[PDB]
Amino acid sequence: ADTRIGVTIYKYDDNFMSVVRKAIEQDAKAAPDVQLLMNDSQNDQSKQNDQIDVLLAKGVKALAINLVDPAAAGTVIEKARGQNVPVVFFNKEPSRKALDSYDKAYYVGTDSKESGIIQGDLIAKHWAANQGWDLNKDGQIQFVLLKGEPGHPDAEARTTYVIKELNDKGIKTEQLQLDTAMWDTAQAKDKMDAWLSGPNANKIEVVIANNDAMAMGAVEALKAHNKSSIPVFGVDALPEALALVKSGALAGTVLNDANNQAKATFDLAKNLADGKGAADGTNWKIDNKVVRVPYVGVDKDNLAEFSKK
Ligand SMILES: OC[C@H]1O[C@@H](O)[C@H](O)[C@@H](O)[C@@H]1O
Ligand SMILES: [Ca+2]
Repeated sequence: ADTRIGVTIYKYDDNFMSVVRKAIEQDAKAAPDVQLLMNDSQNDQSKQNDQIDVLLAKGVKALAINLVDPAAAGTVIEKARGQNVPVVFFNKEPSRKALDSYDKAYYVGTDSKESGIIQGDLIAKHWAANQGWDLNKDGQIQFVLLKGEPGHPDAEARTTYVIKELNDKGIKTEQLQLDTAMWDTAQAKDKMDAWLSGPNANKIEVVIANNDAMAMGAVEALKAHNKSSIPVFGVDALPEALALVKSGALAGTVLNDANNQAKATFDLAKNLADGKGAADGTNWKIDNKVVRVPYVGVDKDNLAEFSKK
């Protein structure tokens, strides 16, 4: 009969998680026996903590949790432990030690560093093809970087590896500005705006963003200052972003596969809810209770395979 699965999204207006949320709900439409209890945590772990308590009180058979704070996985795990309910963490990765503390805790996401490395290769590729981008002709990339949430695995890996990758490829970089915009378009637009209104405004050659939402706020700020000739790189390949790649407003992005992360999250939760063993009847490859879905770089050269088809 009706299996109840509780789901928490850290914040429903996060652009990426909005795609993932809708894919989980679509996926559930095809499981007649499952009932999903979806909750918006409104970007507050305290709110999310209360929500989990309510779900557990309502008898859910499994939890699929998108943590507000990755550091709170131990807290959620003790709550789930109390009812011996399985928990599938997704998109914000908990510590390995957290994961190991409970037999029924699983994680569905990505190899974060890989997105950093792919983005670094895309920049390296476009920089080599656009020697016009080296505004001060010093052979170095004068960049600014819009960071996601500090402490978020994706934000820390993307920030470290985009630069390491460029440097490894023999391209010297000079960090002009680095600040977090917490994955949000409006905050990124305000940060970029301040940067274009200060002393290095003219030294900036490339804008690197940890995600497409932040990259879109940078694009708007560049447009506002008639600096649309400065390239912007993001991560996610949101449909809104693909349009900017087509336009030339975005130089490149990286597909964060929401459809397969949604499907893996739903399959595992359902299987666990059913007392079945996480990958039963699926082709998902679990490696020490983790499922990682690959990233794919996207630019004008391969757009036609991501874009509208
Ligand atoms: O946790 C939410 C964040 O996840 C990252 O994987 C996504 O690339 C960001 O767009 C999103 O804001
Ligand atoms: Ca330069």
